[PDB]
Amino acid sequence: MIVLFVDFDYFYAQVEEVLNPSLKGKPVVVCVFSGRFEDSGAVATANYEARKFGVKAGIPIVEAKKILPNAVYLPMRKEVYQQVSSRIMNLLREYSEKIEIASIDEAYLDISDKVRDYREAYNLGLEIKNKILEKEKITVTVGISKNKVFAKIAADMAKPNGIKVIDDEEVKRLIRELDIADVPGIGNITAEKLKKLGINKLVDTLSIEFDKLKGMIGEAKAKYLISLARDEYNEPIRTRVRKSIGRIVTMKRNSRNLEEIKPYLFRAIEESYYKLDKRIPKAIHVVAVTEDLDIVSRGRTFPHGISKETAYSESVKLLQKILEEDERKIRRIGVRFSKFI
DNA sequence: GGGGGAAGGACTG
DNA sequence: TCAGTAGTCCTTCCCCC
Ligand SMILES: Nc1ccn([C@H]2CC[C@@H](COP(=O)(O)OP(=O)(O)OP(=O)(O)O)O2)c(=O)n1
Ligand SMILES: [Ca+2]
Repeated sequence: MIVLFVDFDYFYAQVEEVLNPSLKGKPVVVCVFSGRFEDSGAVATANYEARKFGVKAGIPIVEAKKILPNAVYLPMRKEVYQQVSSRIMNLLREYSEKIEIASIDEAYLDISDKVRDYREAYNLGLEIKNKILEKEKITVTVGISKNKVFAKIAADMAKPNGIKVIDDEEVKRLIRELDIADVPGIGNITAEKLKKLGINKLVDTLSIEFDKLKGMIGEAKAKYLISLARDEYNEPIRTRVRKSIGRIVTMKRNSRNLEEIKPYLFRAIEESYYKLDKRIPKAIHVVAVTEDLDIVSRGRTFPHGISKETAYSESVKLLQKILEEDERKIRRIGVRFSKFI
């Protein structure tokens, strides 16, 4: 099994670079401005010129501005990046019938039936980087290995504008050396739960009784790491089917006044319905992020498709429910729709 | 025991 | 006033068989 993983480099910012060439070379910081105060908000993606100085996704806009005060700060333009992404994904479709779009900038290709070895597999990923570059002027990084996970890990090592193959040999090496925290799907939370169990490398999962692990991080993540450690991971490339579509927003100020929150909720509904396009959801979920950044939610599943009007009146009921059951003020409010007809 | 949902959680990053 | 968005998978808890 030969998996070829494609990951677009600092995508949001790179697109801005393509639509405005005079930006390349200089630090570009694509941000999400909340409007709670000057430059309130967060960095969503920065290019390499910026990242080399510590300005990257997640940090506060105001912090970025302290480090790189003369960088070009741009507001997020999601729809624009989504259309560019659609065209590039279509380019990838032309190299394999088995494709798995994982996000707006990541796709796995099962080229097991397209190449004989990693040499051909390397040349194909070479052809792809040149195809995308030719038509969209977007650089991407290619990862190649025996399974999706290691294909991705490869791409993370080669970034940016890179390409790398991790053969059966290197896989065994990584299983022993690789900091398990660098394994896709393992965040800070799960990593710490591991150090405390004396597991810092994929291999270390083979030296501890299953239940001890399956009891610390859960059965799924257990069977996941173990399978990777034993070099038995082989999840197939599955054609992605969007299962949910939503929208969440930050309010100018925290609140718990149903009438002050409503405008933000309805806006989220309108945007969600525009993005549902033809898809009829049967389940709605209202999601609130409280003042202390905790996450709270209430949803409902109807035995029929949810019209916009039902969305409006039902979301209000779900928001009221949250307010009654939780006394904290809300900071972000949004809605997610799922279970499509 | 485990299905099915809801809600929470984690990671996507 | 440092803390954005989007989507998936998983777990927990409960109902229920
Ligand atoms: N706190 C974070 C961390 C990451 N991301 C998103 C946007 C950038 C991306 C980084 O993940 P990679 O797959 O490594 O991509 P990249 O080439 O490093 O960056 P980009 O996604 O911008 O191309 O994920 C985010 O929104 N918020
Ligand atoms: Ca990327």
